Amino acid sequence: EGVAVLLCVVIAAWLDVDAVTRVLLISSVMLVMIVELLNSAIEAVVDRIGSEYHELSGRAKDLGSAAVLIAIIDAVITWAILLWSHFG
Amino acid sequence: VAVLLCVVIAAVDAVTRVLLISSVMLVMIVELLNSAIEAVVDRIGSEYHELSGRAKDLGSAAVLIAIIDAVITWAILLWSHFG
Amino acid sequence: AGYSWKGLRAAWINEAAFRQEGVAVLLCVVIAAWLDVDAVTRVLLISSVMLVMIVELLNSAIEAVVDRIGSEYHELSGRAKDLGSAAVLIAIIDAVITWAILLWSHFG
Ligand SMILES: CCCCCCC/C=C\CCCCCC(=O)OC[C@@H](O)CO
Ligand SMILES: CCCCCCC/C=C\CCCCCC(=O)OC[C@@H](O)CO
Ligand SMILES: CCCCCCC/C=C\CCCCCC(=O)OC[C@@H](O)CO
Ligand SMILES: CCCCCCC/C=C\CCCCCC(=O)OC[C@@H](O)CO
Ligand code: NA
Ligand code: NA
Ligand SMILES: [Zn+2]
Repeated sequence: EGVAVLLCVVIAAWLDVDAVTRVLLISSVMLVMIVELLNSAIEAVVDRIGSEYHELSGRAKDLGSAAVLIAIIDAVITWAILLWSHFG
Repeated sequence: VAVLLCVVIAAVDAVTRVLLISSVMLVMIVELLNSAIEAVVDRIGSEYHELSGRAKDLGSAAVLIAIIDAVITWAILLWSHFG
Repeated sequence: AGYSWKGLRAAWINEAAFRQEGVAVLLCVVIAAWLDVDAVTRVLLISSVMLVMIVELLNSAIEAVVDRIGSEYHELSGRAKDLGSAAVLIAIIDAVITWAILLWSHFG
């Protein structure tokens, strides 16, 4: 789970790109990790609310999962744009 | 909806394009995370318990900083672009 | 709904960790403005530290929700805070890595 992201970081450290590109490649996947952690925190909050009050939290989990997906899409796009301009 | 507006009018060099798009997409991400927190706080039945207005303020603040960051990003880049 | 400016001030007043990170952000932004770097590099130096503030605000929002329930420890409450704190940590690590790579490539 943190392997897949750290693996990308290693690749981004190996690719013959300039410093700016490397930062963008690395930061985009670290953002995915950040949003995944925040989403899992929200999921824990939802579960905590359910445990305490026996109440659902509406679309809280769906909204958090959508945040992760967008972060992932942002990462794919970033990598595509950069690594296609770098060579295509 | 005005995000996809920003994206298509960003579509300049590749690196700059990534920065313009990403700054706006970060706003989307943060807004979704803020909306998730809101869905918990304002859930059905929340009126019967202790309610964290603080949580919603903090989440809205995160959106504000994301937006401000996006403005600073576009301003610096576009000022570099023209003039 | 939430009040953003009210929220910013509340985070500052109530969270010592937010003030600590906030002053670090201000220092970095001032340095970023002072440094002789191109626009792209400047944007990255600034956005990377600003992300810490964004994530800390979200983390603090998460914390406020579970704390509102009660003071007594619950495993799910601890889990939520740990995950939120890990997110902030990764944002900070990312910021330092960004600064290290960009500054060293430009000036090293
Ligand atoms: C000094 C600002 C730090 C720079 C980073 C960007 C913004 C992050 C946080 C700013 C909100 C702080 C506002 C609250 C404040 O300082 O009021 C004064 C308070 O300390 C005394 O009662
Ligand atoms: C270039 C700066 C000069 C002008 C300063 C104007 C701003 C005045 C007050 C701003 C807020 C002070 C923040 C200090 C603070 O709370 O730090 C403590 C924190 O790091 C420890 O937990
Ligand atoms: C809290 C401040 C700590 C500063 C430590 C000492 C740093 C001295 C020089 C910085 C490294 C080289 C950067 C060069 C540079 O961008 O110059 C700035 C610009 O104003 C000149 O054209
Ligand atoms: C190419 C890599 C360059 C890296 C430069 C050296 C990095 C050394 C330390 C990195 C971590 C920075 C500080 C992280 C930290 O302790 O966070 C503080 C805590 O408040 C987090 O929640
Ligand atoms: Na990032
Ligand atoms: Na940005
Ligand atoms: Zn706290």
